[PDB]
Amino acid sequence: AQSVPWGISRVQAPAAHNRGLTGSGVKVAVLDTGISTHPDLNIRGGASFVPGEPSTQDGNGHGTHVAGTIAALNNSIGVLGVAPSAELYAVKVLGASGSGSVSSIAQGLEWAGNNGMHVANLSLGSPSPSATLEQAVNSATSRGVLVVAASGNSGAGSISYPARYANAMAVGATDQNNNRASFSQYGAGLDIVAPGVNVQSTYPGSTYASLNGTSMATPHVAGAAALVKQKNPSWSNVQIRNHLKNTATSLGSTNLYGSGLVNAEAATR
Ligand SMILES: [Ca+2]
Ligand code: NA
Repeated sequence: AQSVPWGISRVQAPAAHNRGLTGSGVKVAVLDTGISTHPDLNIRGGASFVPGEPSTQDGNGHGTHVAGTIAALNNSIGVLGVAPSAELYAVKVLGASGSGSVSSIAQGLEWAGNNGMHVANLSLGSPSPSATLEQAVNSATSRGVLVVAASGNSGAGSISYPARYANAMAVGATDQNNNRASFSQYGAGLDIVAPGVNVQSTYPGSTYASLNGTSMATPHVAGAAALVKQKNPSWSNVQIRNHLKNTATSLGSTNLYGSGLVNAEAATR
């Protein structure tokens, strides 16, 4: 039996699927700890930029979980992604510890741009500015990638990097009451929010796990971007980003929420 995680329903992804919008033909790079093969995922390709970690398999779990929020297959098992037909690419930029380097993240962004990705999901952050990260985000954006990044889990009123940079779409986390999760970073640069508390998704070992974080919110938005791109194949990164914001459900102050809760149904009307 397939379960629909609450956040997938909350972003109204099933309604989009009922329109026939699934993310088919849309290339989504997951810049993370890898993606492990799983009965509820299809992985089309990828690359590793972690020294000494040559494979794209996930030695952590984080990247596999993020990937399932984007694209868990629509079937009789497991969970269900926002964009269950998206073409997933495992871009390993974080090691098994859950951390990476600017170098590695930047290389993954460069790979996404050079491989024609439509969306790059960055469920990751660094506390300090990094001109190398800024330039890699700008380069990927120039090449046509929509970069979507987590705001961070410190609870502070400023957001992590690279989310803080203008060309990364910054995603914070909400809870089941549609309030900002306590940990969700906010402030200048926040674009949008999505479910990030008690998010069930795929995990290595052909299993499932529930996690909290802005890392879990981010892939809901990446998946919604894929639905919009399937409907509107001519649209740029910027057009997609703006449409997601314009069709979000306002939750209050933009300082706390950006444009509010992403809404895949509204975004694909
Ligand atoms: Ca499934
Ligand atoms: Na940003």
